[PDB]
Amino acid sequence: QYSPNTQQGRTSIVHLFEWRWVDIALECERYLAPKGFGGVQVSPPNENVAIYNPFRPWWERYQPVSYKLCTRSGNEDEFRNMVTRCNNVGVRIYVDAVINHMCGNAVSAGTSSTCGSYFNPGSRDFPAVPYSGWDFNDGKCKTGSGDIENYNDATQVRDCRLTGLLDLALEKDYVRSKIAEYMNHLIDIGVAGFRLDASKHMWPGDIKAILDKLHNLNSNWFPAGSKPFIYQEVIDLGGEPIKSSDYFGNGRVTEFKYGAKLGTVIRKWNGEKMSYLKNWGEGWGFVPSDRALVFVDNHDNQRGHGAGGASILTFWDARLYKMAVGFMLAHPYGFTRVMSSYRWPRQFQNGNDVNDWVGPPNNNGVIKEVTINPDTTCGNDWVCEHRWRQIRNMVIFRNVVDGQPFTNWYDNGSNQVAFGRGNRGFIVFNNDDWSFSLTLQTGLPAGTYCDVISGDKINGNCTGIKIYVSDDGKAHFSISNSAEDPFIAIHAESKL
Ligand SMILES: C[C@H]1O[C@H](O[C@H]2[C@H](O)[C@@H](O)[C@@H](O)O[C@@H]2CO)[C@H](O)[C@@H](O)[C@@H]1N[C@H]1C=C(CO)[C@@H](O[C@H]2O[C@H](CO)[C@@H](O[C@H]3O[C@H](CO)[C@@H](O)[C@H](O)[C@H]3O)[C@H](O)[C@H]2O)[C@H](O)[C@H]1O
Ligand SMILES: *[C@@H]1O[C@H](CO)[C@@H](O)[C@H](O)[C@H]1NC(C)=O
Ligand SMILES: [Ca+2]
Ligand SMILES: [Cl-]
Repeated sequence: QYSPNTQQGRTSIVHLFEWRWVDIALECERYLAPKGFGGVQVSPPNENVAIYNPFRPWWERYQPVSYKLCTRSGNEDEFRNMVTRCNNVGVRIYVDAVINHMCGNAVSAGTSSTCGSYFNPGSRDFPAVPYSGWDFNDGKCKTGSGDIENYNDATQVRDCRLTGLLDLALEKDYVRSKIAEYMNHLIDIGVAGFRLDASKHMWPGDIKAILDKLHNLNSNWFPAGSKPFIYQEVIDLGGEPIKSSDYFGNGRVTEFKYGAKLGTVIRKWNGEKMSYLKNWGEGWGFVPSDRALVFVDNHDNQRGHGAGGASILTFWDARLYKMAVGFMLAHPYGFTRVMSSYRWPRQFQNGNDVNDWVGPPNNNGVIKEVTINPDTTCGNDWVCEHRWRQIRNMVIFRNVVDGQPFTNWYDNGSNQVAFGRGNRGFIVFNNDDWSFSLTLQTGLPAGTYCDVISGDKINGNCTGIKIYVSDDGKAHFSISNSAEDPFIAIHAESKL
């Protein structure tokens, strides 16, 4: 469960948040595959409640009605077409599996779902699965509200309702089997792994029982004996009885301390400095690298949901965000996930965004197609951070230096740092309020290298900054604090 099952040489996955299947399918062929991306995390592919108040929020997708592959992203035929086309070009698909619960207990009964399936939350009736009252934790939860009231009680966190979401009785073989039937359908279609949504709200033993029922990956694309890649969403910032370590036996875990701390350092809050990043990783109290799924921001915290707070860096903070993402994919710690978002009318009032619910770009509820501009950026309000030169090039940087040790660290005691990855890559950062101009040891072979942040290597030439490395591995770096991107990165493949 710990291996990504990505094609050899590809080291990152991208979250194409709310993208339609047909859009992901062609993105796999026209961009992801040739640019060296390892895989894609897709939004929940199962039928969900259609919420009209507020109008079709992104979060309606986290309220299951059935396990039919029928959503605003497309139907089953379109899903399978996507998985097939992506796998054919070496790009894997990872499903966001919402298995801890069904929809909100307060949702009106009827057929207000993405595929017309009937459901009755009040009576716990979900005939499309089918689930009944005997399949929920109503009689198991011990809180007065029936919802999770205190995270200091590990039992209610698992047996009660997360914000009113009907909690599935995961100890029952029937329920474990229905979830496995769903996941096995996806595995046989060709999916490579899953993001286990709300894993903190499930007992590690129940998750394990479910995973024991899973099929080995489809033998038409994967080697025999391949296991689905499993990463569990467990928000562990340290002050609770539940630890992410409790889930290591099932697969990898999301390390939310990563983006939270990276944001604080980059923003220079509480007197933190980039120079402190010398021992970044386990030294900061993070989970072991081989059990970590890292990222700067996710679909939740980029908009005030989940955990991380105001420190979280997002596309809205473009300049600093690129540096954060840059540092992340240059550093050897964990398996990296890049975020790809859509723009929404963010409206702050008293410090909170009142439009944090806004769903993906749409026309009367129908998700807009992802259009590509001549400069390779996206239209229709899709941000496409994965297409930004600075991010895309760093995704490649990670592929190029994979396996190389962390070496040749430099710091000025403040916010100007640098380090290399073996003899295959080097990166320099300037986050201070003054210019950086110094000759550093890179560990790279002598020659002329193209800075992949300010430009690209094209037709035997660089379109941006050029770095000259001497026989002894030294090279001069000059970064003004006024630069568009205050960081430079060079690697074995950007060499002239
Ligand atoms: C959001 C975060 O809360 C905890 O995270 C806790 C954390 O564990 C704790 O330590 C501390 O930091 O507070 C955090 C926030 O409560 C969990 O532990 C963590 O697993 C979870 N994150 C995952 C799962 C949920 C549920 O499927 C999804 O919710 C997402 O979908 C839900 C269903 O539509 C949304 O509720 C929505 O529907 C409910 C129906 O009853 C309404 O009551 C609610 O007001 C409405 O917002 C929710 O706002 C949204 O974020 C989310 O997108 C996904 O990423
Ligand atoms: C490389 O760039 C220079 C200009 O900087 C140009 O003279 C040369 O023709 C370019 N080389 C190729 C192969 O295009
Ligand atoms: Ca639960
Ligand atoms: Cl996540």
